Amino acid sequence: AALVIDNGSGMCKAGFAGDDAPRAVFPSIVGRPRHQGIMVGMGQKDSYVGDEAQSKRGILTLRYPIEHGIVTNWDDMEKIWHHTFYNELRVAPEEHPVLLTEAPMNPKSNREKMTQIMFETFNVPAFYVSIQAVLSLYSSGRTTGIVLDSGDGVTHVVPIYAGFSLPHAILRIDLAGRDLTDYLMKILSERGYSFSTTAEREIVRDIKEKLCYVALDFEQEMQTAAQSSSIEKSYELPDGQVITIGNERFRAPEALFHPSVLGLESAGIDQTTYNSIMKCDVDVRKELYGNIVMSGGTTMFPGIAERMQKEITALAPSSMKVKIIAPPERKYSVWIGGSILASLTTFQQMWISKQEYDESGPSIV
Amino acid sequence: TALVCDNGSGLVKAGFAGDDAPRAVFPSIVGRPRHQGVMVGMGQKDSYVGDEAQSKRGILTLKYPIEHGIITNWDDMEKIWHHTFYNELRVAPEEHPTLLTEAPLNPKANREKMTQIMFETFNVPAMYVAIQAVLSLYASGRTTGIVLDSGDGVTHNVPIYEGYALPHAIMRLDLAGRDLTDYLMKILTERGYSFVTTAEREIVRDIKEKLCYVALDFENEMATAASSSSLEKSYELPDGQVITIGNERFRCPETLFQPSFIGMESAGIHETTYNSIMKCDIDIRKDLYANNVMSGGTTMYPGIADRMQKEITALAPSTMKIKIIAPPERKYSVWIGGSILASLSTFQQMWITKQEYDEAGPSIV
Amino acid sequence: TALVCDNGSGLVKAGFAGDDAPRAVFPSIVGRPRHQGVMVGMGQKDSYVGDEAQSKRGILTLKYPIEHGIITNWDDMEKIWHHTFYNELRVAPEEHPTLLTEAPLNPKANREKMTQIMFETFNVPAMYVAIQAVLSLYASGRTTGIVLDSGDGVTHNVPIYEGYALPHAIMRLDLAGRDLTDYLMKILTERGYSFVTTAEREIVRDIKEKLCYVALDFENEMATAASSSSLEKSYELPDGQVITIGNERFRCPETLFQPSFIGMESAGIHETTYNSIMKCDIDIRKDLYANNVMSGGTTMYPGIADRMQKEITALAPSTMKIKIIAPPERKYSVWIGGSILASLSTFQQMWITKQEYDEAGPSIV
Repeated sequence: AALVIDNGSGMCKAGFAGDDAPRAVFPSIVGRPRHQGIMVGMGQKDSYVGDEAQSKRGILTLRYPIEHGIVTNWDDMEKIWHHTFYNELRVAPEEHPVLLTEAPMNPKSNREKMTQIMFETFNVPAFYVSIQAVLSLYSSGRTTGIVLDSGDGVTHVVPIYAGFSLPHAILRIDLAGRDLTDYLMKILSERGYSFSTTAEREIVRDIKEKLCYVALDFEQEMQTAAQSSSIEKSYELPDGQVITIGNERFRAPEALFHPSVLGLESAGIDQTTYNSIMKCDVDVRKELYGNIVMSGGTTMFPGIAERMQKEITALAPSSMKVKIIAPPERKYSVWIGGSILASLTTFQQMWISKQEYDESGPSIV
Repeated sequence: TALVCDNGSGLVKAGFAGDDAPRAVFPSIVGRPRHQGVMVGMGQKDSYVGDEAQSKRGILTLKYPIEHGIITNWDDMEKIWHHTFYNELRVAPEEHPTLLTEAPLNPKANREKMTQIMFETFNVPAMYVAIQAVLSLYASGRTTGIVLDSGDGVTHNVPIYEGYALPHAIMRLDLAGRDLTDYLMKILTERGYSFVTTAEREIVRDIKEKLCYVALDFENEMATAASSSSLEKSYELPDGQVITIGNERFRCPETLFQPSFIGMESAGIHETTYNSIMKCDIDIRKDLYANNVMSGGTTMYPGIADRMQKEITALAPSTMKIKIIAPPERKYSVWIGGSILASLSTFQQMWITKQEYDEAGPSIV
Repeated sequence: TALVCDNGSGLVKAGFAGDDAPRAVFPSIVGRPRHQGVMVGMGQKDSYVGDEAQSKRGILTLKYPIEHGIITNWDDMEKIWHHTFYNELRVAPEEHPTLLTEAPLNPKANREKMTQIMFETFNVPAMYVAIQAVLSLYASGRTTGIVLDSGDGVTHNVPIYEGYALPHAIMRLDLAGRDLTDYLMKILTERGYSFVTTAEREIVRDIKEKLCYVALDFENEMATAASSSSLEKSYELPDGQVITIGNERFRCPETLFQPSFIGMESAGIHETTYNSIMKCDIDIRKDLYANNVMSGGTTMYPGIADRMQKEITALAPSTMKIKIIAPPERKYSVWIGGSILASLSTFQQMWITKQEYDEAGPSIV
């Protein structure tokens, strides 16, 4: 069996081929102690990763090596893998073929460098890197389909026509699920809401998942949040404070459709789907319109598929078959696409061998 | 004409849109009697607000209804809002548009409850609630910049473009006036003294205003404390005890920069500025740095602005062009910003009418 | 081999490491005769420490070196420790490594002066000072949680994250087993008594230990007082005068919730936990709420466990798991926590020896 470790910018999932559920899902945080000391519990080890590092903030300085699905620190990315193998899955890298992923339009060298570390420090018998949207599409059982990830890290639209990405429309918005939790962490303050420590900011992340939704029409909604507490839903903060959450419930996800409320004059996810589709050839366009598959964590918000269905209908011809497909598992599809791909018998000759690595080297991909 | 009323955690400032400088300026206290005794020529009185709360404190227990930026208790807020019109300002609410202030970037219900009680209990013909740090930018007479509004409860770094915050960088830290006095209280007990009543905690709170200062460099200041008595500043503690305060006098107000000093897991104010700005869009940052503005209570310390220039420039890349402004009037800046804006002809349309309450209801804004 | 010695404001607890219960328990009092008082049977004597000074207190000038956890006088402190070694433990300090305790807020200089004295006069091979309540969490066998260290002379709340206490949450209350011993003395004087001669000024301390309880439902228990049933419980005095103490019995530990009984405007124990867990970080709150441990001389009174259970569940709202843990040992846990830590197989690398001490000087500890 052969592993899959999808390098989320904030959420890394590991496991094998064949498993339906991702085996090792954790906060993709490298933690190092603020004063490394002689003993156990006292901050002893030069790096932690996951839920351990997460509670241990109080002793650590936390890092996210992966920014916008582009691994901006390798000396930390490595040591995540060294925990992901030995501490999560509790296995030795040199035994299992590994499948690991990439954010679309990855600068080749950065791929080649993942390719380097995997076979060199990690000595894994085989490897293959894989595009995030394209695996999530495989977890719908499709070849064809324009896909739009919105994860923790970065938001990415790809014209996947028949199992191939068409680069020229692979659009990115760098406002995402992190900057959405942030979008909430802005707008709760003059009800005295306290989100400012990483603990508090965690709590605002939870509220984003649980209560925040995409209104079907923003302005109409607002006036219902004015007229009635219909929107207004209470929540007990971990200390015990019965708070109530209202407009922010629909205002927080809406940065995906209006990047402007964050402060980025970028096209909304809808506008960006459309603009990716037109940037493809006329016949590619038809299926893309009918097979828009949502992926990632930030595509979870109640409202989002029905809303995308509304707006892309306004944006396309009246007689154009707009059709959204969203996985209930979309925070994990990118991993599922790994596990499926590694288990695909057909694909056993498609892995990067240790042989090719040592005859031909990192550049071959 | 209109009234503007800055509700602090600790000081509540109010007056008529039109003047330069506020009329009602009182502590945000609601006291309550500790024994059935008759006041000299009064009814026993159920509670005491502001000033008579302050003087009769001994036979009392004093609650402040605003903690850390949050209005927490809502009855005790009414008693404050009452004590403005019908006690301090000598006015009847229905005569006046009123304006109040709030903690950078709002949702709804706490403002609903503010808006509600205004139009119903008091019957003010109009209300507007406007942002506390953003109103200090209005007092500073510009658009863009980063504010540090730190009163009793809650500090705020607020970066601003156009009239509004670039809010994703508005770090709170609830490290501010109150816990700064708690430090002075401890470091004088440490010094060999004691304090018991809250009146005595006022006398501590007070030595903080008169004797506590911010060095440009802590390490050299600890050195000059260790060299000469020069820093020791005595003061007659009301009873008698002309007490000496030396290295403490900086070792308390330092706490913004070092929470380590009280023993809290926060990084210092100096750094939080850099991180908020790093969290923001990258070139407009230049304007933000160029207008770092300060406001509130705990910002009054002798030396804090020039030190923010030592500190923030060592954090930021050297060519950053940082400029800290901190109004000499700074306790009242949110109100100066308020009076003028409330009195502004192009803004007269933005006020919330009585009418919009009776039709649309509390969540107007 | 090693020794542990714990310095209360009333009692010193010494012994060896790895013993369950203290080998030397002696009162922190140093008495000088007020005459050249020839004890017919001994020669002239200089200072009496503890038990001899306590049996002969009449002829003396008694004084306590450790006032409210802090050391105010080092002369008396030193002769106490020579006494701890050569007389009480009967040891030669240069072969037997020593461990000591300190107040939760103890100054650097204080810690260093006890490290100066331990090496430079006594010549111990290795010495440790630890931090009082934090060691009671080590007697409770955990790294994180909040400890209510309430003694003969000092009440404290200490939240420790993974070894590090966070002092902003570390509350302190100079009203404890002493303020309460004398508070028993007075409430009996008009119960109808005159604790006149010297053993009565001490049997009032004894009746405190023997009969006191922190009654749960204190209010209806006031009606139980008024309904005078067989809560009335006589005791024989050092003579035969049966004193019946029934109501004040509980109506004295009651002062730990309401300092108004003695004339302090300060908050009670329970609140001071809530405020601590409050001034602390928000994700950590949960641990603290779930690991709230009492230790020390005031905590011995029954029902105090039940009491903090229901008190903080009323104060802190309702998604939370609360757990107050009161050990059967608790009046020595600060020592038990030193002893077992000292003997730990991983602790030898915290035994700060003379080698480190001479080269680095006092600032090594």
